[PDB]
Amino acid sequence: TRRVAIGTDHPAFAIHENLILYVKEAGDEFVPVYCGPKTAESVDYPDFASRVAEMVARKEVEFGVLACGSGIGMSIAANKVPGVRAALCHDHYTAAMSRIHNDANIVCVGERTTGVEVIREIIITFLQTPFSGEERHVRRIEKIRAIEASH
Amino acid sequence: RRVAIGTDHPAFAIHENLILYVKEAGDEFVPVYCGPKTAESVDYPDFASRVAEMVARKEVEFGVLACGSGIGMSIAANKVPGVRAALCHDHYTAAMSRIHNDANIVCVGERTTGVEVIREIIITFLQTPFSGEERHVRRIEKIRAIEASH
Amino acid sequence: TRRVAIGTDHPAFAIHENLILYVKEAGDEFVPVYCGPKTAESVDYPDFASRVAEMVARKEVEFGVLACGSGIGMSIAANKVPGVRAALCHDHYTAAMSRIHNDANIVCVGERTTGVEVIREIIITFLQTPFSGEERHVRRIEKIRAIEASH
Amino acid sequence: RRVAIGTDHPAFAIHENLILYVKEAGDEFVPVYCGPKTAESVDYPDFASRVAEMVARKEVEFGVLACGSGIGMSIAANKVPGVRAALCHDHYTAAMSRIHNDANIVCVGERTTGVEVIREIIITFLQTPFSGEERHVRRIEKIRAIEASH
Repeated sequence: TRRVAIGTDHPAFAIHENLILYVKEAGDEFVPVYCGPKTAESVDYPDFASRVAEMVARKEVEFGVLACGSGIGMSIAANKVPGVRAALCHDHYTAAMSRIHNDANIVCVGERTTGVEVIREIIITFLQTPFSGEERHVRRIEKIRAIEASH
Repeated sequence: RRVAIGTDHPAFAIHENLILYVKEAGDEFVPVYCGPKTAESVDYPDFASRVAEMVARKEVEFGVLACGSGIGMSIAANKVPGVRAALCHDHYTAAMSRIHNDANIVCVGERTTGVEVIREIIITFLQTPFSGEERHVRRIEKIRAIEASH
Repeated sequence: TRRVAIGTDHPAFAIHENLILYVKEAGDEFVPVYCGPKTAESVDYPDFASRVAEMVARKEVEFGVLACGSGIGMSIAANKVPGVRAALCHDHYTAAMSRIHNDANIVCVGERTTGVEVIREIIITFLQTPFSGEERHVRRIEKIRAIEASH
Repeated sequence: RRVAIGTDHPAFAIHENLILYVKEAGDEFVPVYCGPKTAESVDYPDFASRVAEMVARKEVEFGVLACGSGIGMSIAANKVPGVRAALCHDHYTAAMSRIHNDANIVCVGERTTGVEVIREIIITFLQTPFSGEERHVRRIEKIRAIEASH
């Protein structure tokens, strides 16, 4: 099976149950591992982005799902972890392309920007869409790794 | 207020659009074009890296990056310490990336988002100031600490 | 002041309070007139679209706000009423342009597609943005009226 | 399965794109182009009306309409009895317009939505069938009753 770590900030916690469900809906082979806040209390998105991102980078899980108001902060923070390719997605097309082109391992969504049924579609599309494997994409992904190494 | 612009090959089609949209944001905004000179095939991480390093070094205040979806641009740019690159798809995301995240690079998808919405995104990104709020400052500092820890 | 009638279907009823608030946020001159379901009970979107659309067409109110899952059914149903120009909006740009170009009098939104903070921005933008008045737009709007008259 | 296509002048730029995207949906899908023959200025309601009447008459099964935002297209087309025109901005809206509303016309914004998302919208619209569900049938009939009452 394929483990999928999930994290949110405080307001996106409203939909953490949704996110668990949508991971499961992508197929029986996907196992949600919830790592978000246990409560509605105030938190800082970078702490939860880091947590999920580290799990992905250390390969404890295959994929990450991160949600906050816009998804923007989650995508910035998560990408700061070497080995992470986190994609802010807003529709089916970006969800699919992040996998096909970028072999993205983390999907980020905005709970105050994107309606829940579109978030559902984003998560399912992201999990089900395979990486293309094509020459140019592999080269570009390796160049991103090169950038990490240079810092 | 200098603004470095980069694209890949497909998005090169709108590089003159992006230069124009930066100027439309105000007389003080100065575009510095760093993308491909031709329509020939290039790799997005190279141009992401060029723009991102300029922002990180403090050579320009802002960056603008375009490719098909904007996704690879935002991933590659964020690998540079000091960069906070925001993939925006509308006015709301453009504004909030500045207000919440003090984003210094805006990424757009030329194949996903129409040019008139791209225009709105770039103008909003440049014109909208960072809120300076306590919580945002703290969280931005936490991102910097994630960079440092790696 | 400027009266703004509001209608939803059953699931979008979850945010009817939001919609009332956002109308008020556009300015003190905008008065929300709630005409949606009073309860979470099952309803048919055309009945509520019609209700708000008729109010706009008879000029009892200046503007309408309609919400359902996607906003699509509301825009179809509302446009069936002569005198109504109902715009399905998904962002700030479409909200502004519907006013500038089409002098739209009803804004439709999808509660399951568009996040609430973007719905907020759509409603404020739609109410605050004036119709341009330009020659070509007036001609085109009159042509839409011509289409109504021919049926 | 015939599909009538109309645009205004700016969206005329992608009229060959739309023809191609209709064909990509399947061999059975036949585009019938009814938009402007040149880039010269026209009024969107005229082309909306042409396509919409064809759908209403049962001359074609589906219509595709493009302009800057798609908004005027969806308003004008819906003025024709029997038309259910859906302004779509993504895969989800394209699919749901068919599943819930049995939409017969798809409207897109050439200045708001990128061409690759437009491609996805048109293919999804044509390939996705109406659910036939009881509630949807009833609500669609209620729309027809609103037409009749006017």
